[PDB]
Amino acid sequence: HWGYGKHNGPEHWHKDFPIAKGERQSPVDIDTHTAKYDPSLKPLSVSYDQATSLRILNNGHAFNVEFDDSQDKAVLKGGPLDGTYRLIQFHFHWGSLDGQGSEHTVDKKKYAAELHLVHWNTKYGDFGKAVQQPDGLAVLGIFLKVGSAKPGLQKVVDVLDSIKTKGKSADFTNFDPRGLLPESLDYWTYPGSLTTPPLLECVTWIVLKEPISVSSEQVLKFRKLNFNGEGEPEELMVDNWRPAQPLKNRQIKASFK
Ligand SMILES: Nc1ncnc2c1ncn2CC(=O)NCCc1ccc(S(N)(=O)=O)cc1
Ligand SMILES: [Zn+2]
Repeated sequence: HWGYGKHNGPEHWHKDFPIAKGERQSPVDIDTHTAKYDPSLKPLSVSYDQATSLRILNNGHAFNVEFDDSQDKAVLKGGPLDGTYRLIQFHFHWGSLDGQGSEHTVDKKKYAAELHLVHWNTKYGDFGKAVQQPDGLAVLGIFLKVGSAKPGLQKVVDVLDSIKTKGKSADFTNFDPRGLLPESLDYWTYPGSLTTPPLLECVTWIVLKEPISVSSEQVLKFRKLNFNGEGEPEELMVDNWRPAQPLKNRQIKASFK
């Protein structure tokens, strides 16, 4: 099965998922001088006040905080998007060292980790239909740098002990994802894909310019998670990121100058 090791990592994925070499793969490097300011872009509308978190799961590749997406409770609208996109889950990708871990890069700079808030287009009825559509998903990406602690992240950090290994889950209600956002909603946007198998080309990427800061202690606790299941040889869950892919026939647009 696919993973992030020497023998099953990103350089191998194309053999089972040929779209890995496709025309709109993610992540990409964001070249800040060649992204174009687009004044037609509308401001992002992040409406998370009625968010209903349910559960946190270690799925063997990252951990997901899952939300009730059976009504319009936590939605993303505006920006490049047409329609309403519902929040279904968020997760992170991170490194073994503070100098790496993000999937997107900015002028080839790597951040310590990257947060993905995953949303799907309600006109397609459910998430499984949406991933089959070129405008099915909107993923809001937020860079993490190491510095001061992020208070809104600590509730996540404190439950990781209970989901150390693949397949473990825990109740995770009443979490407010607004605590994970930076001050500014300035962003870059481009059409891309899921960054793990099945690598489907269904995502409008919205990557915020402003990183959030997290503490050394917070990211260290990410790195104590396990890729393996309970009773299997311990392999630390680190460096679960795909590197930058060719931009091909795409232009990255900026909401700001
Ligand atoms: N009908 C279908 N066919 C095939 N698979 C289906 C499916 N229904 C569900 N699934 C699983 C799937 O696709 N899950 C995608 C999970 C995911 C990966 C990466 C990101 S990320 N890193 O891009 O944010 C965000 C989300
Ligand atoms: Zn992701």
